[PDB]
Amino acid sequence: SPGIWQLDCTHLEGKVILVAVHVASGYIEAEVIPAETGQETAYFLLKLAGRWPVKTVHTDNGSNFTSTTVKAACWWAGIKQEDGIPYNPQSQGVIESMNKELKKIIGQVRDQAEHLKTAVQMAVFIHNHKRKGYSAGERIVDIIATDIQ
Amino acid sequence: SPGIWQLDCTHLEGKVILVAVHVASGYIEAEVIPAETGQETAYFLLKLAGRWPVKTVHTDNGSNFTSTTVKAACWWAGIKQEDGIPYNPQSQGVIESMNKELKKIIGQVRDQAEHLKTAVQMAVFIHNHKRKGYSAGERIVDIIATDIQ
Ligand SMILES: NCCCCCC(=O)N[C@H]1Cc2ccccc2[C@H]1Cc1ccc2c(c1C(=O)O)OC[C@@H](CCC(=O)O)O2
Ligand SMILES: NCCCCCC(=O)N[C@H]1Cc2ccccc2[C@H]1Cc1ccc2c(c1C(=O)O)OC[C@@H](CCC(=O)O)O2
Repeated sequence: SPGIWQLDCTHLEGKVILVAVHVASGYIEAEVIPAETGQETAYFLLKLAGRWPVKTVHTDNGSNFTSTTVKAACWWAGIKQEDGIPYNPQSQGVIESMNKELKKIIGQVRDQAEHLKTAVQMAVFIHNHKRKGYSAGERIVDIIATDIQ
Repeated sequence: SPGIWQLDCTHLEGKVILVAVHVASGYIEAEVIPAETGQETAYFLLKLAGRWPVKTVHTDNGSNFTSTTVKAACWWAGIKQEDGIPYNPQSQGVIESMNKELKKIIGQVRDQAEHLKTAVQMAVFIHNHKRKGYSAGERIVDIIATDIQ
């Protein structure tokens, strides 16, 4: 499970925020895109997998699961593409809660940034640094280090 | 040491590739930008620091060192902005060598991607995964995990 990530797409201000959540730690990366297309999702996953050891991705929907561009990116980067069906129903509620939390943080910083993309990265920062007693950034690094060793 | 990163800006195909190198591991993140401005550099550093524990940045030039936008980003994210002066003369050559390596990798994948930004992210992937023996991705996770404990 050190290699398992979940895709999550949420909306704000008429734009799309694409999130990848590292399931075991809660650590995230995110970007604003105009629209969630296979092309956008493929490029985002390429970025993600060059930065962390992404073994499995639970895709956020069936259009991205089906996407030949998304499949090509996953093949390229050595990612196993899986569906994101919450056979465990606590998974959907946990995502919903992170979307609400992220949008809350975005509102708290929104004033400090001219552009939504900036506020979203501020939100990624605050989320990954938040101590809950460790932070998500601390958990992911410890999970993967344990796994390497 | 686990917190120190170096900025590096190189050029290809009439575009700019902005790189952040984690000094102790050689691990990188990179983006293509039309032009290196304070605004682009600020946004890049914000993203970086939300994803890894960035304590110190050796800026790549004096325009970014001076940039009020870059200083505002560094203040926001808790980054100490330093000059990138190679008091150790082996800095210039190690950076020059990675720029050469990255451009070589970009050439090897260039045909698999319609867009330069895609080839650059493929290059980040290959660079961070390359076993040299450990990879850069493995070293950075071990360095920071050791530091947390
Ligand atoms: N020269 C022949 C190319 C044949 C392409 C056919 C094909 O499936 N290639 C894949 C191989 C491959 C390998 C890894 C990742 C992606 C890809 C795919 C390519 C691709 C996907 C998304 C992109 C791309 C490009 C690109 O093509 O660079 O570009 C910018 C980026 C911006 C986000 C946005 O703007 O949506 O999204
Ligand atoms: N009402 C708020 C006024 C704030 C302006 C004054 C000011 O210094 N703010 C900083 C506070 C702060 C805090 C953290 C990071 C950046 C910033 C700065 C803002 C900023 C910088 C670069 C950007 C931005 C914006 C933005 O303003 O969002 O936008 C998108 C991004 C795209 C890359 C490109 O396109 O170059 O680059």
